[PDB]
Amino acid sequence: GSLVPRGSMQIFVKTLTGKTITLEVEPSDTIENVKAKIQDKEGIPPDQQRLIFAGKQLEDGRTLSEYNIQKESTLHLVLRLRGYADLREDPDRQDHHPGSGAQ
Repeated sequence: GSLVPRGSMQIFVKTLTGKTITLEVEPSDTIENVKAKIQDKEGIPPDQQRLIFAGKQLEDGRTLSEYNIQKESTLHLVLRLRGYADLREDPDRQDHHPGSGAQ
């Protein structure tokens, strides 16, 4: 199916190699949507990919806006296990879409 055009802001995330990677996630989207973009950056599974906020890990159910994660929020990715036993390849990627809704 297609994707509906909704709000989307840019955030700052830090890696284990002291490298900051730029990511984009909707204000209503959840952590599940965030890692989705990370797959293109490093390409790691959810069991190994975990988001941290204010020292507290993040999980699904809630949205970025609920985690006080703004366009200037600092995210951290911590890995516990190892995977890299999968692949990822599909068109219609790397495309910027418009926004909508109120705040």
